[PDB]
Amino acid sequence: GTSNRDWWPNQLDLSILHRHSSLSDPMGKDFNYAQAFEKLDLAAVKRDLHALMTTSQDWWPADFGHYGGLFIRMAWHSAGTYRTADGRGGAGEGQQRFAPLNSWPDNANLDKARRLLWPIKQKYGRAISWADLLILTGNVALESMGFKTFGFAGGRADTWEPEDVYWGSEKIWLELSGGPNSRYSGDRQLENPLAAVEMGLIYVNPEGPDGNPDPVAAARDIRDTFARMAMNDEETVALIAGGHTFGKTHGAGPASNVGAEPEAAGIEAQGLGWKSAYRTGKGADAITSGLEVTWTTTPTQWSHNFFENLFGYEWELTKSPAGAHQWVAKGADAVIPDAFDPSKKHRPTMLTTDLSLRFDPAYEKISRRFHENPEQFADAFARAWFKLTHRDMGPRARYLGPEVPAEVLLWQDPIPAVDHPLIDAADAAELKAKVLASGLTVSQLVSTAWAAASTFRGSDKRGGANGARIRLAPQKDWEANQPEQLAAVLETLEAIRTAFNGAQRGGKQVSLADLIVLAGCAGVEQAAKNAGHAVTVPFAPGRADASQEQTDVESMAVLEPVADGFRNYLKGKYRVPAEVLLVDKAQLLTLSAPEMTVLLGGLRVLGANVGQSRHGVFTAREQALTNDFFVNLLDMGTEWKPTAADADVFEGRDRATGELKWTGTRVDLVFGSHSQLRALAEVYGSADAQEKFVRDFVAVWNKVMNLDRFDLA
Amino acid sequence: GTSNRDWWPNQLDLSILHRHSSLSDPMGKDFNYAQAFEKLDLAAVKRDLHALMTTSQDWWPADFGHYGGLFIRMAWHSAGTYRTADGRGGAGEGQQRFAPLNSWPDNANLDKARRLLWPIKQKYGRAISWADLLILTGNVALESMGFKTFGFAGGRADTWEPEDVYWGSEKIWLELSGGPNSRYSGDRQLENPLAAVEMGLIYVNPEGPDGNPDPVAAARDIRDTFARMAMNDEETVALIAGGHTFGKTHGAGPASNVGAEPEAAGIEAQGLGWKSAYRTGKGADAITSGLEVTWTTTPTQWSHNFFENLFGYEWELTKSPAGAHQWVAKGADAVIPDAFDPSKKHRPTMLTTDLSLRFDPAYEKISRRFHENPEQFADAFARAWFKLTHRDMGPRARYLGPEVPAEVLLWQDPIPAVDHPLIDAADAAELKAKVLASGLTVSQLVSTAWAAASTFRGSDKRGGANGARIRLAPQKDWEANQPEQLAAVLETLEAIRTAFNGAQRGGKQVSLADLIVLAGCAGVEQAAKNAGHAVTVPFAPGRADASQEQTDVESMAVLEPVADGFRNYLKGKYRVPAEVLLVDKAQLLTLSAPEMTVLLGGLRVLGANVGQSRHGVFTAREQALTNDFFVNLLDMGTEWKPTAADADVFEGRDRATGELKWTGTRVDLVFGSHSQLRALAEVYGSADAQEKFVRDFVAVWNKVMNLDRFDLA
Ligand code: HEM
Ligand code: HEM
Ligand SMILES: [Cl-]
Ligand SMILES: [Cl-]
Ligand code: NA
Ligand code: NA
Repeated sequence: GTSNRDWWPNQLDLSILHRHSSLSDPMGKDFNYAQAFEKLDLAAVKRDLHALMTTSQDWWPADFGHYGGLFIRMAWHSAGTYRTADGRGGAGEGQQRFAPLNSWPDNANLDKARRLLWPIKQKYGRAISWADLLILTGNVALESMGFKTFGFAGGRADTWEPEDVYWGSEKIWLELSGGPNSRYSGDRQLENPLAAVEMGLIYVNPEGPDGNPDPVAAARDIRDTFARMAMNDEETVALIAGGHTFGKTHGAGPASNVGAEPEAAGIEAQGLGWKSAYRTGKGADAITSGLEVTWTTTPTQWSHNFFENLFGYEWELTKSPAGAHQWVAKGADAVIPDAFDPSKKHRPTMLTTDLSLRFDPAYEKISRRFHENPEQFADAFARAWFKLTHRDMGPRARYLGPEVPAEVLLWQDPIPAVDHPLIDAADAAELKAKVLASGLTVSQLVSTAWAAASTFRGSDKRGGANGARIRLAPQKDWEANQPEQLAAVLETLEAIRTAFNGAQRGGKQVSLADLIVLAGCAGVEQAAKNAGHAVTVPFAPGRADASQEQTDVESMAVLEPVADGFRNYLKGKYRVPAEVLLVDKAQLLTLSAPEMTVLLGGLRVLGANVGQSRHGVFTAREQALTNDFFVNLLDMGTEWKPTAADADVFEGRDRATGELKWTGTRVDLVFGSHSQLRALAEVYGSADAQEKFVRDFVAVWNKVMNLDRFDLA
Repeated sequence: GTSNRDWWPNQLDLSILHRHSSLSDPMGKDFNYAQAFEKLDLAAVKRDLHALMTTSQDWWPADFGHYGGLFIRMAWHSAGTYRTADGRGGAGEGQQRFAPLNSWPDNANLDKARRLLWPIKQKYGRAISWADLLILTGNVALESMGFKTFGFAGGRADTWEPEDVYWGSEKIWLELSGGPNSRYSGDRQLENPLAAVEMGLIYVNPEGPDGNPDPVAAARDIRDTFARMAMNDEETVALIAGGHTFGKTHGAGPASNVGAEPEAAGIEAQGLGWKSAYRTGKGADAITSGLEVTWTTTPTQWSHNFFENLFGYEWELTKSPAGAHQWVAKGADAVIPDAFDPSKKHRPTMLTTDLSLRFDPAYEKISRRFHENPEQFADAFARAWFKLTHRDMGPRARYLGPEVPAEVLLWQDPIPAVDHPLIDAADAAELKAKVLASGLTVSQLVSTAWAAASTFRGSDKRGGANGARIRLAPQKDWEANQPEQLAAVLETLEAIRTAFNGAQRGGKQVSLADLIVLAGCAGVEQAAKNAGHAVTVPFAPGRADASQEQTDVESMAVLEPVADGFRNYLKGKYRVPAEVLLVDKAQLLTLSAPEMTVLLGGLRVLGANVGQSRHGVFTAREQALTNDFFVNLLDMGTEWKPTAADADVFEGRDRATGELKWTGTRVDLVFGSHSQLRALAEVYGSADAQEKFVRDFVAVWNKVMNLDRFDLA
């Protein structure tokens, strides 16, 4: 079937905005996973998981009699797709069980691990999501083997279709760098938003960079990819050495014996893949990565033997049975157990990337400290494991169940508890009135609240207006946020806040986070009044103010909007057209195409644009809430041409006279060009639409204001 | 950006089942277009449309001062994509305004026509859909030019994204036959379900078949394509000669002057395309098809001049200014007006396909009759125009407004009015009890009601259980319907109906159509009781019984299921895998993926399979309504292998013993293979799911039973 994507491969793709519809969801409209989980007997699940670790199935027999290593690998890969640059990937949606992740080469034989979990999934049904179960299983594996974890939170609801993620442009699995779709340029600079060195890997190549087995150069790739997954040097060392305390790799024979990945396998495979023709195809004969390394003398028990071996031996380069580069301690005795034959023992082996921990100078210092102080190693690993597996779960308010750690961690962007009565409706009306009486304009109000609320991204549920981090470094100095205008608004709102709070009885006070939002609501209400319409914008108090000391400035950098079509803002020049970056931002904001369309056209006429640019301001009543953007954008009396100065700026002129009416960017004019977006613009630009426009604008404005309010979930 | 389709181009595509979600729809959940239209002042709209016809806009100046030709073409293109094989295409969704139809080469410059209608669309907003407006505008054009139409019905709700239709496999627009993706094979046999001779055409090539200007061989293509669009010879001659009474073609210069189609055009084109560098690029200089023909002496007025010219001259082959083959009248005077210069006149011209109407023997007889009896021509053209533009609208119950023709037409598959009191709840309970007492089995009951209801297709809203057409030719004889078993069920139900009806007072009676569905409900109820569950299946009376004379047997043939996965039925061998045909049927039934999943797994255990096949009957309690299909399908204790005899049949054996447990087809096993369908199967196969399965099964069963119930809409 030839499709639209075939005829018009560069048209904008809206389908990413209508994924996750109620149509694809098997659960009822009212199903609430947190309610279900909260009644799960979690202790019972963990007991069944503990029994499972040592109950070998003949179709994928357990190494050493214990599946714990396999399950730790499964849970680390579930979490290990995460990229800080956009928040996408991670364990939070259980996406390892969908394409393409289920079939990535680095996820080979994790289809077996997931299948081992079906009996338990089936037993507990909807009360434990696959997403939660993958992580819980890795915790239970660690615990069964003697390792004390830092805790566990439930609350990852299942999803029902693949997410749309840019994983790279390569068309070949595992393509080495330098090809026609290379993700590298310059001096080994990996393109944003990617966080892996090759298509279909989690982070790095275990043999070394593009297969070159140099521990020192491998360490460069480790550091860069782990940083792109939000982990620093100490977390990276602790995670790699911790994970490789357990289990083993699989490379018993040549990789050519391994068949089709799950998405390519025959229907009789029933969702499994990588069927191998090497001997029995499993167990002693397993082939997964092609490497054949067992790190420690007790692969089913927590120990400090990884570092004992790494530092205690001198290493030499060798080849696995599948021909991959790996390292062996030739002076060692045969002290490592065989996974299936109690009469065999093996010498210590390591991957190139394990030796990175010793031969990179900065990693060596850390590894040495963990070697000498294994209690420090255990604590670091427990903390990093928790971070790894929860990094995309959002605010602590989403965390469910009896094992949530009480310690509040800086990475969580924590929000202080609220310990005082909240403003009520009358108080909100009084504050709206004071804000409007202060002289702050509709534009200032709308822009400030937008700036605060629109850092949210649903990919990892970071950002949003809770915390009032807009007043802190680095958000207060972001170019998009108009730092000097922003400072003047915040000073005025802070004086209003101080006056109101000082006049109260009995502990009632308003947060600046809440007042910034409410003030935005007042601006929207005044804009509707300017247009002749009385509306009330809904407002939910309860946000709290975070301190600068509770705010990791470097972690906050990835939230900076460098492209924000809702404010007609582009920080620099990008390869990707601005309209594509608008849809990407809409997706992060969890907006449908209709919601994107209404929100943009209202923001334009409210004066939300950065720098007060006239681009897309297609109204002669700026700061009134009307459908003017749509009516003027769709007026065929106006003809549009790119300017000589800038091909991405357009002049709209009267078709009969030539007089200049408007200017616009690609983001403005896409609404008049794309056949689906123009059909939406039409609805809002019709003569019957004034009420609908205002209603829908208020609804989406309020949705954006509440994106991080999991305390009301 | 590499996607799943790139890695796994053959994996089954479910996205077609989640199109048209509430996410992509700008209107509220509760918007009811029928109610909006019913309040529209249709007469006011028609007045504005009449004024438009001669209000020429300088960006696309009106030929002869009158847009009527352009608009008739527009409306006939809107309706002209329709295929009887699947009911897809047609005017009923307003898909002309979306990709790919907006950019088909045969729809060149209809972007201009649609833009001329924006001011009227805008004025009346949601109360007139684009879909309705395109057809209305064609009617008004006819009326403005002196032709009285047969009528008009509103009610075509707008859609908000492209439909997924198979339009062919060619990768080149207008590719001639015999290429790598040829839609032809054999003795010019066009592949089902296609109804056009080339990719991007409505029906045929106006120069002739593959560009060869032979009117006789063009006639063969016209007859075949028009038959695939539900039109016979008389309707075809009436439509072509009727349409070509008006207007003109556009080919003033070489086609290389025309640039990008709308989906490929720059953003500044604002939704238009085909911009031409030939002289002014419009009006007297327009280029659309490349042909330059004006048919009649009065192109803006209804006349009998088409047939006067066709028969009154001999025709000579010639070339347009763009190089296309066309015909000119030998020896004629310059009697045809120029569209823009009152001092110029031109000789009569014709397309190859117009000369088909004279040189094909069967068409010549009809054309001669219309030539001698122009009142017969006018009435046939009115009737065919109405059919053309309403053929995909469904039952008469959907038709809205004050211009709906009262005459009931055979093509509408008409249902007689109900003129008597309906059965009530007590009576329904009495009939269900009589059905269960008769000895009919759960399997017979469920199979019969499935067979009757599952002929519905949402593409053209034909089919369904209303009418009791299952008892008439040809449905009673369809292989899928198990004609001999069907006849024994219908005999028993007809005896029950006669006895019930005979015992009533006061005119109350039950139709056989209702009893077939009620009886299916009884079977589902009994199945639930067999499983130990108390269930009540909803039932809405009011279907009536159609007669054989109200049932066009040839038109009914395209509704025959040759593949019905829900009955594990495949009539023969097809190129397309059975699972792909299952998703196609689910799409015609308007089902989501979850609904398709639950319905199939219930049907399997209820005994709905054709021929009582054991394929997919994964239960030891056949005719009990349980989730057994899912629990047994997902049992990893069972291993699946294709049989030696047939690669599309599989054996499921106990993995440890080798004993045979089950057999299944691809339709059955795709639910344990495809990663999205497997995730749905898992929900229904969990230990907490028996009640959800029953409740979701009853809901989808009832949905299918009511698909054609537009009298309750
Ligand atoms: C530089 C980072 C990493 C590299 C290149 C890497 C590479 C690999 C490879 C190639 C295997 C063998 C796959 C097989 O053949 O079965 C694997 C196994 C494993 N990895 Fe990693 N790893 C990395 C980091 C991690 C981390 C962060 C963890 C967990 C905290 C993890 C835990 C494990 C475990 C437990 C296994 C054993 C699997 C089994 O027993 O079946 N690794 N690693
Ligand atoms: C064999 C079937 C048909 C063929 C091959 C065909 C071919 C064409 C072509 C090539 C044009 C010229 C496009 C352009 O250059 O502007 C056209 C114009 C037109 N056709 Fe057809 N036609 C067919 C049937 C129909 C039917 C069924 C109708 C309506 C009932 C129709 C009504 C018109 C009208 C009104 C125009 C004039 C457009 C204008 O004035 O701008 N034709 N036809
Ligand atoms: Cl994701
Ligand atoms: Cl369609
Ligand atoms: Na994420
Ligand atoms: Na259709």
